[PDB]
Amino acid sequence: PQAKYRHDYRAPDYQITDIDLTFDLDAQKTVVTAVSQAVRHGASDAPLRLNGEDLKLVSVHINDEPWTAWKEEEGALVISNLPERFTLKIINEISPAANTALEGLYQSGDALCTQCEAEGFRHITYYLDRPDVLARFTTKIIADKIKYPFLLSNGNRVAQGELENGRHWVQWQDPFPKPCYLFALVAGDFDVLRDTFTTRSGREVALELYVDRGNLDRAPWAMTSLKNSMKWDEERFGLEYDLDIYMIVAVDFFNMGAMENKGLNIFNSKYVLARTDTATDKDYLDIERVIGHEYFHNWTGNRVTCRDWFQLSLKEGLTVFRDQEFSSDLGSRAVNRINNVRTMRGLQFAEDASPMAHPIRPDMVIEMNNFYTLTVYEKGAEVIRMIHTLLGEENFQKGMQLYFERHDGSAATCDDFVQAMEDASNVDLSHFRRWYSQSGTPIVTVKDDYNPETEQYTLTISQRTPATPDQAEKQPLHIPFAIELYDNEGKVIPLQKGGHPVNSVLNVTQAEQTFVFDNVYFQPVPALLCEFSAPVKLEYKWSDQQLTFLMRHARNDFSRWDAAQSLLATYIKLNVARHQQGQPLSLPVHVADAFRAVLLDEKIDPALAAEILTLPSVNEMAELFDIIDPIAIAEVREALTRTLATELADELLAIYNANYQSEYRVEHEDIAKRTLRNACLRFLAFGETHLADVLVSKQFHEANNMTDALAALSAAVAAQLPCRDALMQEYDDKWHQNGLVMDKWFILQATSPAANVLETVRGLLQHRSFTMSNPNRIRSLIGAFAGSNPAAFHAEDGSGYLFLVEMLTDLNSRNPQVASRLIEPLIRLKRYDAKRQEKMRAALEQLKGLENLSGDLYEKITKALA
Ligand SMILES: CC(C)C[C@H](N)C(=O)O
Ligand code: NA
Ligand code: NA
Ligand code: NA
Ligand code: NA
Ligand code: NA
Ligand code: NA
Ligand code: NA
Ligand code: NA
Ligand code: NA
Ligand code: NA
Ligand code: NA
Ligand SMILES: [Zn+2]
Repeated sequence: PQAKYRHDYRAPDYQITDIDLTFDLDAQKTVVTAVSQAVRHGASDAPLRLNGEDLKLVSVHINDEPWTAWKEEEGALVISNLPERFTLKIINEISPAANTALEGLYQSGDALCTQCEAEGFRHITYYLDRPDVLARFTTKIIADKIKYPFLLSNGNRVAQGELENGRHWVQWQDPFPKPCYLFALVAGDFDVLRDTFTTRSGREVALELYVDRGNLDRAPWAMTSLKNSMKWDEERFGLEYDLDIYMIVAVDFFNMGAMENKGLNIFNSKYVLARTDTATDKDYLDIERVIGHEYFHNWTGNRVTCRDWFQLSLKEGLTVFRDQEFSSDLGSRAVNRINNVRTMRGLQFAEDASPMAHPIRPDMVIEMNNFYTLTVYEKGAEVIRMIHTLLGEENFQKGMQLYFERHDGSAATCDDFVQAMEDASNVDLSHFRRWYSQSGTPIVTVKDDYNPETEQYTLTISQRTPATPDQAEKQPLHIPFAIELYDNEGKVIPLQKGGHPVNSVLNVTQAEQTFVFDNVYFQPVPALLCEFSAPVKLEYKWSDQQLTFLMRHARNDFSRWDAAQSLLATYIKLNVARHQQGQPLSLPVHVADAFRAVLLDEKIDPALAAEILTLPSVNEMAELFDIIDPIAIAEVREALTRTLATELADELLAIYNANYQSEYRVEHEDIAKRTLRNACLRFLAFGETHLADVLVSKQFHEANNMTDALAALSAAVAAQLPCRDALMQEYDDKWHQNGLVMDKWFILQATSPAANVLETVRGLLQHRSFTMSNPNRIRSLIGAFAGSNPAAFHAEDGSGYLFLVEMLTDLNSRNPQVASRLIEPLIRLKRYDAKRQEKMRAALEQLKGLENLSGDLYEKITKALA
């Protein structure tokens, strides 16, 4: 399979302006009739090249003439000798029931639904399946009325009828031209929650959430979140919904999270269905963010779309930024920022050091479904947030306004967005653009000097990005480097130079530069890279007491968290080295005292406290190291938890009890208390066994909501408490019928520290709630094992690698997109020791030799083995 390259982009030889689709729907055999109005832009001798995958072509007509001048080739229908303007008619057949890959038109339980992004429409009919071809769609759906009483596509209903033999039909029209990735069709029998939103200017919008029969009890929060998203986009961005109906359909079988199809979003049910006994606080907040995300795409993605798939971050980075801002404005901004930082440093940094490393605007792609990445999404959003930091809110919004004014109704590029920001604000972003074309994480090194004679403080800041496997050449970036300087009482020292204020966002644009500050009356403690102002590794030689000082005094909640992370990082590293030498955990008394102070500080927001008291994950720990020892990291994490549980026992219990709440509410103050209480519970679980067992068992049994029940269950598993097996069985007996709820349980099994975890996981492949046919189940059992239990995955006998090989051998054929997500832990082999590396390479070579290796896997495997 051949790579495609960004620099090869060329405007299409033909456009399609309007397409009329008819589907004669049936799960075994669906007949598609597609009538397109086309226009030639290129040379008169250029053929029309249509994409198509696994279609059975029935006929081809041009202006109602059966056509002879065409050929099928691999992935294509090539049509020659055309007029300049014509009507193309294609008839073809497809088979939804055979579609295990869940790309194109497929079955989800008894429903039929589509997934077209990135290149799935070509699995439905022969088309210009490229996002710079925007057309007006009309869609007629004909189906069995009993089996498919709801027939939905984008837009509004324009026609409806009933036929003989139990069939009926509905035709839809969407007035906005769209690329075909935004096409959707759904057919099935649903319960429908109906509501309304009235936009600021008075447009009335019918809101319709479609869920499987019997799930209406789990729909209101998603509907509430949709209305919250619509109000927020109006208040913050000045954007209103542009159509008359907003449909969301929740489907159980879905490879990703959710999809912004215009007026007809299709969601993984995981990001729709919640009630207090089935869903945790984190599930509620994920629903809210994903509902918001897809909604936000209506402007950033749909009204302005992507010229080509290399521009994916134009919509994904921007829309992630918007979802984060939405979450942050409605909820705790500090907690949102902390968690987005944890993702960046712990999961995205690892990708940017991997064989799959790419810039946020990639240059080369084999399979575009492989580039729906942490880099494109999360690092993309950090790049947008850097623009926001450089411009300020008002200028950023002027940029958004200029972007839409220029590009509304068109497919645009990352560069067009940057230019809009630059033009609206008059901030020069020429150098800044390199963030789009350069991969890897910059390392920023800071040294300081305080001169008491002149009362000047000097920061010497250097940057470099290490070469990555994709790019041998790197240059300095325009790094917005936010600082704050604290005096000995914890007060901010005004930044100034030569008698004028200096902006606290430093423009670090060179390999090395110095910044000098005047009137610095006390040696400062710096807060550096404030609110993670650029997506960089910071190297500054902090003393422990500078960090604990920041934990007590820093003005932004984020900086207090971050200082705690820097303090812990030193001792994590220490103790991994010690583990390798067979020595037990060592931690200074003063480090423990810093965490005790957080627990007893009444002035700290409990949301902030909870996050300081949540240890970095094993993924975040791994990025502290050049070579990862995943067993040492897992055992050090557990030992640190046990040490703090012992040293802080009485305080932990006291805070645990003080944050008890009898009423459950999905409200941010309540969520914050509960997060703190359950952070305390995690340590208490790892304390003296009898007390731990009683506390955990009681919380599980008395919980009035899934957040509390799961936090108890998860603690019983992590600490291997006596009550564990009984609680796990109780959960299974109560919830086995509910796949979303069982996913939590599969995660706990897959991430268990028990010595026989792999044997248990393999056994769970036959569990009543597990199926290889369902991406959520795969993720929750297999994916959690490979990706979230790196200790067991990287077991020295190589058993974790062999297990993943077997699963991937199945999934390569069944569902290559899911396969490719699951292979990611194996392609990190160069971060591990020689003996692991050998075993991981042997596993990759086995997969490389699969019959019918998917392009999705081929791309990753060949990068990994290079
Ligand atoms: C591949 C698609 C399901 C991704 C979707 N456009 C998103 O917003 O994440
Ligand atoms: Na198939
Ligand atoms: Na067009
Ligand atoms: Na009707
Ligand atoms: Na298109
Ligand atoms: Na907020
Ligand atoms: Na492809
Ligand atoms: Na410029
Ligand atoms: Na110094
Ligand atoms: Na220093
Ligand atoms: Na350091
Ligand atoms: Na099963
Ligand atoms: Zn998106």
